Amino acid sequence: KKLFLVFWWHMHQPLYREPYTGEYLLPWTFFHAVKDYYDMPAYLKDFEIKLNFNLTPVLIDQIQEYAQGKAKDVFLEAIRKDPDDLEKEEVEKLIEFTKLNYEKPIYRFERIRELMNKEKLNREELLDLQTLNLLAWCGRTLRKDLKDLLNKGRNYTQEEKEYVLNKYFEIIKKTLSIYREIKEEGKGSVSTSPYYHPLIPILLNPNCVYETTPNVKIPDFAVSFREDASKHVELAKEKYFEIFGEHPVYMWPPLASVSNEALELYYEKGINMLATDEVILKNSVERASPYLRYYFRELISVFFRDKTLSDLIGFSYHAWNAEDAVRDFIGRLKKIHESVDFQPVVFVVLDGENCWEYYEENGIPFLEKLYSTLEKEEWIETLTLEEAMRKEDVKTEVIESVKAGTWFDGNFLKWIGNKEKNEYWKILIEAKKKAKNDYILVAEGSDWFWWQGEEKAPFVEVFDKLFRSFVRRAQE
Ligand SMILES: OC[C@H]1O[C@H](O[C@H]2[C@H](O)[C@@H](O)[C@@H](O[C@H]3[C@H](O)[C@@H](O)[C@@H](O[C@H]4[C@H](O)[C@@H](O)[C@@H](O[C@H]5[C@H](O)[C@@H](O)[C@@H](O)O[C@@H]5CO)O[C@@H]4CO)O[C@@H]3CO)O[C@@H]2CO)[C@H](O)[C@@H](O)[C@@H]1O
Ligand SMILES: OC[C@H]1O[C@H](O[C@H]2[C@H](O)[C@@H](O)[C@@H](O[C@H]3[C@H](O)[C@@H](O)[C@@H](O[C@H]4[C@H](O)[C@@H](O)[C@@H](O)O[C@@H]4CO)O[C@@H]3CO)O[C@@H]2CO)[C@H](O)[C@@H](O)[C@@H]1O
Repeated sequence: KKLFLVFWWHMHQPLYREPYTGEYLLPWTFFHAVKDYYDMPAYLKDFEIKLNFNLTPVLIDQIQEYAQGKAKDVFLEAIRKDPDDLEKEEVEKLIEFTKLNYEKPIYRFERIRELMNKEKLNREELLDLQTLNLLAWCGRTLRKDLKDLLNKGRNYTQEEKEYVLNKYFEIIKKTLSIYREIKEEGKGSVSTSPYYHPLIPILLNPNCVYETTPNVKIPDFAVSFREDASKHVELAKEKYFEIFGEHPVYMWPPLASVSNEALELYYEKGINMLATDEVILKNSVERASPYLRYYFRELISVFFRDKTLSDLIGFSYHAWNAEDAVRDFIGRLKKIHESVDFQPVVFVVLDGENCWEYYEENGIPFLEKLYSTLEKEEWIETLTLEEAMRKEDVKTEVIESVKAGTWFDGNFLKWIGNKEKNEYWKILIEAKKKAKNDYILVAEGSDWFWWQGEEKAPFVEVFDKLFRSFVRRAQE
């Protein structure tokens, strides 16, 4: 009797490229590419297990632009310059960026502490601030090559900074290739999502928000978004075909978000399998075991992630000693294995790039130990998505209806239903009536609604500028 374990690491960034200037207004695609997007699948070169990945098409577009030397990244321009040439505004943004990240373990450099305690920075100090901000985001692969620079800790030169930037762009240039390689080698499946990561259930039927939050107030959706929902899926299929030369048969629904109409759309577009969240299972089905392969209306296969295991990796284990977090994780899998009489399928699904910066050494001790341990367990078999879809010796059940929601409490309240978030939907509704191009699709991405109407925070006003610029461009 085996336990089947399926990791599905989801990778996404919203479009940071302002449409009128072409400038990338935040550097997060660059920093996660150098730190996570190459290195997460690259673990498969060193560990003989299966790991799966989701890449959103909008993320792929941006990785391609950086790899081509085309991305004008305003924050990275401030890192690259000699400090004698830094604008006052650029020094302020470098300091604000450092303060935003200062408590994360990847920023654990004594020199950063000294610099943030200084009243004014000279050129030598600013070079250290620029270079240490770069080095903080070093991925696993380059942490071996750049160990001497990482350990130097201070007194960085412009030449060393440029050397680091050159190595980082080499990683970016190899990033889409490593996803293709591990797919071609059978070491993992690669999925995609509807193109700009929207909330498909809302686009298809905004009234589905009342299924979990009947008392919510939403704007007047006086225009149809149903064709846009189809377009996000169709354009993603085309991007997937451009990258991999096949059409996809599985997709990750953004924010695990499903509804009856969304599941029907995925099936109509040729998707045979997806996963979603355990809370939606509990809201929809009586006997909510997350360890079965479900068939929605006997048409599309659906797995529900184990929320507890997914949340331990995402939120708990960054603060544990790596060996003890791995022992806890394996121990919980053993309890699942002993609790059921069939072979359970355990989906662990979460963002693949956002939790590691809170772990010691960017999660490398934890993941190396976790993967090395899984390599050895006879009663655990890690699976690709294709293998999970086809596995015959697993338990199955039919589901006839789901309650629409997301992986945030099984409802939509982080994206709609308060005054500020509703204002974004009102804007989008009005612009859709006059839309002329696919920037209306960019503006449908979930990220804009997520950041809106929350407690003020550094750089989050950039998301508002991007959203509104895409809305404006969509009508021209
Ligand atoms: O205490 C306040 C607040 O602090 C922290 O929030 C701040 C972060 O610490 C800080 O890092 C910064 O967050 C950045 C983030 O680092 C950056 O990478 C970018 O985030 C991207 C994700 O990287 C990307 O994967 C994608 O995330 C999606 C994800 O794909 C999807 O599955 C799902 O989980 O929703 C996510 C959000 O849509 O996109 C986002 C960008 O949309 O940008 C972030 C904002 O600049 O700034 C944070 C706030 O200032 C804590 O993390 C937070 O819990 C605390 O409340
Ligand atoms: O408090 C600041 C914290 O920042 C870090 O939290 C990160 C996680 O590490 C990332 O993994 C990601 O979290 C995602 C998460 O991956 C995804 O599962 C989803 O989380 C759901 C959650 O499963 C569900 O139980 C419920 O609580 O709703 C959540 C929200 O929809 O979405 C998360 C948010 O994008 O990002 C968060 C914040 O970026 C760090 O781990 C924290 O400990 C740190 O203190």
